[PDB]
Amino acid sequence: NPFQFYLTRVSGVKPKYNSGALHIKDILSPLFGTLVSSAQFNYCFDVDWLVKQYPPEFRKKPILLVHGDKREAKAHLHAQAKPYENISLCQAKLDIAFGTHHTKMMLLLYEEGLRVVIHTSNLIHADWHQKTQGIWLSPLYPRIADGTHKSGESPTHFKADLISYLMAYNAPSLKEWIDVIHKHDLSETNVYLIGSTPGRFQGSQKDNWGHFRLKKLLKDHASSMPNAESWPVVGQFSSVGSLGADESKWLCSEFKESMLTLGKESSSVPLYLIYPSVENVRTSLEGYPAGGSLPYSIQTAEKQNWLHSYFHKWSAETSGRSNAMPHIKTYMRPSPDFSKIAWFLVTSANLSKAAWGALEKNGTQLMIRSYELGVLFLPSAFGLDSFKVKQKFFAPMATFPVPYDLPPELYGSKDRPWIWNIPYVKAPDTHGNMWVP
Ligand SMILES: O=C(O)c1cnc2ccccc2c1O
Repeated sequence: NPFQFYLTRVSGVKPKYNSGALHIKDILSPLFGTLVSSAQFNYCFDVDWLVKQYPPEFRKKPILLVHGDKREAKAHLHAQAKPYENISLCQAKLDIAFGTHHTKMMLLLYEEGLRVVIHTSNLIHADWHQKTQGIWLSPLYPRIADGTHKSGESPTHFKADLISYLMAYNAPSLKEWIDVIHKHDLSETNVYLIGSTPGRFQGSQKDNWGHFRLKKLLKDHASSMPNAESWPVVGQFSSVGSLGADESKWLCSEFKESMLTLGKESSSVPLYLIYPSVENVRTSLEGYPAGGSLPYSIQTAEKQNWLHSYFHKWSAETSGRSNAMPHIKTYMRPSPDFSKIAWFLVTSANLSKAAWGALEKNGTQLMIRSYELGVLFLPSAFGLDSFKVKQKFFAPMATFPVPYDLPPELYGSKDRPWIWNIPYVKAPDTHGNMWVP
């Protein structure tokens, strides 16, 4: 297949639903390359667990942990890594209030070349055990011969765009990784990078990040079709930020507007949001503890009950993962009958202004609080007008593997969105327990 989009292995489904999946031990295996060093960008780390996922022969190679922790959290992470002399840390600057470093990425430097992995899992046991998570695997990028002058650039501009993302950190340990990338040929890359970095962007920088970056790519590299207003937008996420008192404040004004862009020309488009219900979480493989990774607070939720009429249940029979709660985040544009899609995005970005950006200063400035990263699949980058949706995720190799069921199913009248900081004591979970925060 040309897409190299994978799900993580799930303990407890039948072998047929893990055949095409990847565990972290598979990604770091010597079959993927002879490791010289690596960088792990993430949010949450269990360093003891992480080192055990590298092959024994590679466990002393240098590792850089890129994180956003401060003060006592930062002290804790340093204490976790100190036992391992080969581990260095890079604290991503977070100069805007309430920002987070959410990007999940591996840079893997080999004897044989370089690989980039952009994914959705934290580096802790539970994120790779029974959740639905997404992975994009780059090709093996060869080194450019010393003395040769070539760009090593792809038609999607991936090499320059990844360097730009890393340069935004202004960090010495990542300048070294920038120099590594400069030395490699990334021309085979067929995805576009979509990142978020913290800051306030105007003018020439407005289109660099967040939902304006998505808008720009859709304007430049996708085509509008007749009856485009009938092609829905689907967003699928594991948490929700404060979006405002009604849909006109951000969700349907600037976010949806970016997401419905197609082509260069100048809304009734249906918007489906997929987010686990309480019943989804209760009957999941993990039980209520899955809700520890779906951090929608009651304080936020009670100010935006209007939003929940957009919510659709998690259902993933296509990949055997209806009971594996989602920590993947995806956004896509299906056709009215859900048989095709105009594009697909897998990312760390949840449904929040912090991640995607919010316009300020009379519409002239895009303010982002967080680091996020994802990759965008556009048919034009594969010589196509659209992607056909693969009917079974693990079953004409140009069909795109959507990991959950279409069409999405609306919440029933008795369903409620999972809200993590209130109790659920009406019915027990798959392990026999209630939820008492
Ligand atoms: O992976 C992330 O981006 C993330 C960030 N904050 C989180 C906060 C609470 C529970 C899970 C979280 C999470 O899974």
